[PDB]
Amino acid sequence: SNPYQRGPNPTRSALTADGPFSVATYTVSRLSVSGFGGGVIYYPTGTSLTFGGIAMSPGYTADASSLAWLGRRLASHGFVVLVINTNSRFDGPDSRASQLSAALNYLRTSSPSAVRARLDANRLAVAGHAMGGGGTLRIAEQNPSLKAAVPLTPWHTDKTFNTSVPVLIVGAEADTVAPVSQHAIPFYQNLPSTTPKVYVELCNASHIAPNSNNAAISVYTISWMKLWVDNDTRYRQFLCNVNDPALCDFRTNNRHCQ
Ligand SMILES: O=C(O)c1ccc(C(=O)OCCCCOC(=O)c2ccc(C(=O)O)cc2)cc1
Ligand SMILES: [Ca+2]
Repeated sequence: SNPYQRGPNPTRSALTADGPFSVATYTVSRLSVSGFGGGVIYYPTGTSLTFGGIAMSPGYTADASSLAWLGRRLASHGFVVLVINTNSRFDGPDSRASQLSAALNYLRTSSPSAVRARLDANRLAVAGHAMGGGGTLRIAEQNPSLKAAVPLTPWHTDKTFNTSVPVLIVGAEADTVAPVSQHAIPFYQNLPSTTPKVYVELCNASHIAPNSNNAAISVYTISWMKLWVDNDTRYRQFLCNVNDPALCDFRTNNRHCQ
């Protein structure tokens, strides 16, 4: 019934490991593109199907390798994922939004034949770590066609974003770089009350929790992307009536459960 539905019915344990699809990679060289610093595309292979696309930005000082595990994880559950490198490692959050915009335009219009064949360019979303998560919030305000935004331990001087793009924010309890009380939580609270939004806080987690295999980040990022990029309501079960002992905070307006 849902033409975008991919993969077997999910279970929580299946969302903590790589998923049903084999993954190929394509390296986007810095010299080959303008507007961002290249990156790595993770995309499903061994299939004739098409999938939604995700542009993902790393944080301050970081490069695409800091989110390689998550690019591969998401792609293996049925997505085309472009993890960008930035023009400069010291670009700020709004600059990272601009480079996510360029990466999405690249995916739509100039990506390789092998990627385009697996991509439904009508269904795009964004995610990002730290300053990259700040960029995710900015681009969500500018591009209302985006299906979802997932800021991970986000950082931004702007605390106020107006978007109707559904947002799930992951905060890290022990984050000293982007403290949840000054970044993640104000981001969540100042989003419109009419926008479907979720905030989860990982117990004991550090600012660098997004940079390596993390079960909770896997579960919530996959499920939010599935729900909104694919209209796949089978993933509501992991986002609704949540009782997760990995979390030390959870806030929502519960607009995503029906
Ligand atoms: O993402 C992370 O993992 C992360 C985030 C923050 C820090 C941090 O210690 O922040 C204070 C020092 C840097 C401030 O950087 C800017 O304010 C800025 C503003 C605009 C631009 C621009 O491109 O115009 C560039 C840079 C460390 C790591
Ligand atoms: Ca603002």
